[PDB]
Amino acid sequence: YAQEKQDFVQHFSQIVRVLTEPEIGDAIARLKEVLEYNAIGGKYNRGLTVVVAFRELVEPRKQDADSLQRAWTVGWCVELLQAFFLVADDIMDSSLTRRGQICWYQKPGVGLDAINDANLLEACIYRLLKLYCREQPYYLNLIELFLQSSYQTEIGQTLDLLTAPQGNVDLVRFTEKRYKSIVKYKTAFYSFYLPIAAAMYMAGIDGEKEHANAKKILLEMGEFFQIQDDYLDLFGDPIGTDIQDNKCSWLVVQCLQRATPEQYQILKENYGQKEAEKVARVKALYEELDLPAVFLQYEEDSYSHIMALIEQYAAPLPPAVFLGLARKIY
Amino acid sequence: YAQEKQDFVQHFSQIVRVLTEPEIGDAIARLKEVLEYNAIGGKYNRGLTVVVAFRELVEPRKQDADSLQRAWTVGWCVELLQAFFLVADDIMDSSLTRRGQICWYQKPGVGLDAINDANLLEACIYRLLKLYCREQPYYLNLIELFLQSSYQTEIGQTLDLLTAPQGNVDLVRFTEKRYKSIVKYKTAFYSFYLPIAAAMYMAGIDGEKEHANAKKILLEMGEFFQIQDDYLDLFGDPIGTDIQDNKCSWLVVQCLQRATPEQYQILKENYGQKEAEKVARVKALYEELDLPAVFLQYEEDSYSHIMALIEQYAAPLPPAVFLGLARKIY
Ligand SMILES: CC(C)=CCC/C(C)=C/CC/C(C)=C/COP(=O)(O)OP(=O)(O)O
Ligand SMILES: CC(C)=CCC/C(C)=C/CC/C(C)=C/COP(=O)(O)OP(=O)(O)O
Repeated sequence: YAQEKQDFVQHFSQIVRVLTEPEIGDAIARLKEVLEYNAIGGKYNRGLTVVVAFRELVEPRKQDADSLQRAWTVGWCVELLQAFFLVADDIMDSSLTRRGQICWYQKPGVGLDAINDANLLEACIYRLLKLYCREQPYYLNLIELFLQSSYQTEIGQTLDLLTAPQGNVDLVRFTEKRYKSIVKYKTAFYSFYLPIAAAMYMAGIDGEKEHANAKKILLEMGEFFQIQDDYLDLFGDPIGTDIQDNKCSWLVVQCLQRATPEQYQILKENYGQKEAEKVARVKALYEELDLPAVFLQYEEDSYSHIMALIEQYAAPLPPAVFLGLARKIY
Repeated sequence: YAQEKQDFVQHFSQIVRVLTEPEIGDAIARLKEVLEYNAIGGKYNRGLTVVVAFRELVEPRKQDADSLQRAWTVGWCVELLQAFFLVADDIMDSSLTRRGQICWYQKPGVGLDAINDANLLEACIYRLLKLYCREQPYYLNLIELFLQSSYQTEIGQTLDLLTAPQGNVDLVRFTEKRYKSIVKYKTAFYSFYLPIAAAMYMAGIDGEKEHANAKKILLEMGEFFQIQDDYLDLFGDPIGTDIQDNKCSWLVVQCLQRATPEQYQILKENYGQKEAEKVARVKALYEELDLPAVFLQYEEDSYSHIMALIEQYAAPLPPAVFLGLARKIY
């Protein structure tokens, strides 16, 4: 999809144009700057998912120019939701950089003003829905989908913040039931359920049971995507900081299920600190418990399980919708 | 309305209950805390407006228990929107206190986490709309009304932030066309248009022309409410800090229209600073230009104008809807 990703991206100037059309001129200027700095520069996978899935779902003799345009406007709505989250998350986490660039809030002259910038980005989603989809039968379903996605993601954030407060290592918090809960709400619902559900709605597939079937496949994919993401944070080939941030990682979760009382202390003494040698130490405790090996077995079991879910729950959607995602994430 | 305000407030425990009903339990706990600390302790005028206006608008033989409950749930949605804004605004402004209590973000252990708390408060609006109004014909109109209110308010904030950046006195920015624009977007739309429009929708009054008529009265009221609020910041009987915050106040606007080149300097040298004697100095420049006298004339002219607007635009709504607001604000 390098092709499909250049076409989706090229549609961005038109989204910006339509959103940034007297004395509020200067505010609309600042909105343009917020959009440009923060909705561009990622890999665009969530929004492209909308477009690809829409094409695979719709009767080919219903894809006219205006349909296709709605599909990429909705893909862009997914990207705007992402941008809202990241901008706000980066403030909350005190991050320095995003997508290799200075975080928006770290720019001179922006600072905490970025909280309202982030709100504007969210508000843009509903402005585009109304401009392009208000007369469509699925309008209200998409508004409700984006609202619900936002809520789930926010709840997930809350849970994450309570579980892993920076500067307070408390490993009793990092249970597997907690980890899974974080991932489902903070990440899997918006990343995986949102984009395909949207495409579904747009294709006229509005039934509760179908949505639920697809959700079942898609939240399981999101679980694997994040677990993988956690693994690679520490063992991928590029550097990552989950351990120097007291994160509720799949790794520390696994480590904690397999530690003796002695190891549990090595972790209690070394998790969630800045010094390289003590982060060095946890990575070495991880390799001692054969965590990469546990990951590899997990990834195999996970992949068979997803194929089973696709076999039981894809119908009557084309399996290819779910297979394409599996192929990208695995 | 001390009576009506005790009944509206008593409905709060039920709103909290319905919103805070396994492993996300701890997040839902934190949501409860956010709701309790931040949606209570104000004067509740925006949400009560919903309820009062709904009663004055609806056929009396349509106010059954479930109607009334929707009306106060929507009044509470207005209060939640307010709470979202204030929480986020207080972070942005670096404020210490709100409604005489420590600002939420200033509590130990909260800090910037409050950005996600504020998002949750906003998200609560749409959860209550869906729980109580999803089967009503006005459901989508209310979702769109709250979304649009949010956008207008955010745009207003952006404009305010650009116009009055803390630590940068630039009086060339404080024009009357700019002041009016700030007030319309940041304050008047959500405070005055939102609550009556909502009540209108709920009463079955969905027509564009009627909404526009009412908007005309209501945005003019909001202009007077804020102008008054600016005046009283400095001359009310309690202390206020617009001048020590470089605010785009109605006062500095008026002062600037009436200053000679010499006075303009007194202002350029003394506006937007912390030292009591230099704030002392601006207040004295204001009293030299007879700004309280300009305010008094403004308040009289404004009041006649609002009565004229009510006479030309209230119909077919009961004038009493608009008169009640006028009586509270004047
Ligand atoms: C339906 C179909 C056949 C689609 C085509 C395949 C496709 C575009 C899959 C994308 C899947 C996705 C949302 C991955 C998130 O990864 P990311 O690495 O972008 O995550 P990050 O943003 O968190 O880095
Ligand atoms: C329709 C009708 C007949 C209603 C009854 C009258 C009524 C409740 C009017 C309230 C008007 C209002 C929203 C004032 C905001 O002032 P505030 O001082 O609460 O503003 P602040 O929150 O910014 O201090």
